[PDB]
Amino acid sequence: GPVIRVAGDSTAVGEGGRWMKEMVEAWGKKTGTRVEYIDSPADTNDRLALYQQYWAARSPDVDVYMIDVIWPGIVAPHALDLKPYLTEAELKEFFPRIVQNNTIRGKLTSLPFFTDAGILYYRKDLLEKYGYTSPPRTWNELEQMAERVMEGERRAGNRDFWGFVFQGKPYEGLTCDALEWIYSHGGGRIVEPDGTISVNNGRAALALNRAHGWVGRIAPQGVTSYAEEEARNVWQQGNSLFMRNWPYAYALGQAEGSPIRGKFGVTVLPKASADAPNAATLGGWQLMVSAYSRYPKEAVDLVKYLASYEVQKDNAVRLSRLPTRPALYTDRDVLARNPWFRDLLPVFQNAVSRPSDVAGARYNQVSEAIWTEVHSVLTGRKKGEQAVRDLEARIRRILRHHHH
Ligand SMILES: OC[C@H]1O[C@H](O[C@H]2[C@H](O)[C@@H](O)[C@@H](O)O[C@@H]2CO)[C@H](O)[C@@H](O)[C@@H]1O
Repeated sequence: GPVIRVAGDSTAVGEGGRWMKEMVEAWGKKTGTRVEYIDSPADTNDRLALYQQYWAARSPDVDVYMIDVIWPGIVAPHALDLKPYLTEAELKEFFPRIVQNNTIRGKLTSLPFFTDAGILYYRKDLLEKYGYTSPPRTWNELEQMAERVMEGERRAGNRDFWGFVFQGKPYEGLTCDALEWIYSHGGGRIVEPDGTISVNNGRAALALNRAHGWVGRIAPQGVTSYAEEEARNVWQQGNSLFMRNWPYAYALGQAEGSPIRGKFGVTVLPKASADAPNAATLGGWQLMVSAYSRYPKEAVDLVKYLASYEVQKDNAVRLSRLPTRPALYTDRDVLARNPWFRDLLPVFQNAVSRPSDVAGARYNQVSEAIWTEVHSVLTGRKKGEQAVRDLEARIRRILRHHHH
């Protein structure tokens, strides 16, 4: 019979790819369908380029793709419209904001699988040791805490110890970190939903200069090459007070044998001042049936399975990844494992989106401009004021003649 082939999450990021292959195998065993799992690179932008090779070729060699929240506007021609396959009631079981995101010119491109939001991870043992009772609410507090704890831990002999790790590599993860910096300083959304390119302002420039100030001081010099996992590995070894990352890091840090098991909490990222908005960049992944799949019915069945209550439950409980079904946030087992899902649900609901809706199919070009200009501030090549001016100009060229 058919072999249903899935290009799914990466085995290079935590347990995601191992787990996803397990889920696909479980579906194949349940239904008596042969399956194959095709692995992917760690970084989202590398995955997009890989999958574009298959799409350009109209390739039947992958049936189901796991796609980023920022992709529907790019990938829609390559997606089978799922709308006819779901009842209205079935679709309403997902958060409507994500279903809207996944719907392009009426085409339901993909089902919501897991959501994501940037959060602050903090070592609670170390805050207590150094006389702090709460995690930082402002970026200045984060810097002050990081300086004090670093000084102490270095003096105590840990030469590997840093105050803060984050994603500073030039890739899509930096666009996520940078949107959080800019929005949390009152600097806007880089490109507003209305199309206004707003990033050339003093608040956005300040946010970027602040981030530069961390590099080689409270964050490692090498943070300019860090993606999710490079940040996570410094943190997980016990060598960072703070980390910015996504929810998946939580289950991994609690695993038996983790040096930091039981020693951390999570909270919203800090902001410049009490009247700035909280920033948590919206992330998350969706499930797309290929327009080029020879087996649409089987592929849809697999996608509905992976997006189901019990598979999302398993993702929440085992991998601390955020469901796209509101019902799961009241499930007793989800909440007993991850109590912080309730504490931060409003942070996740208020997450700030990258400008993928307004940039549509040009989003990847926009994002490459963002991360390259931000990276130039981090590396010290440019100051934030010049970088936001230069980024404004770049994005203006990219979006010229694009209407949404
Ligand atoms: O790097 C930006 C990218 O980060 C997140 O995707 C991670 C995800 O959290 C992991 O659990 C895993 O699946 O790998 C992903 C790719 O690194 C966001 O979900 C995604 O929206 C964002 O673009």
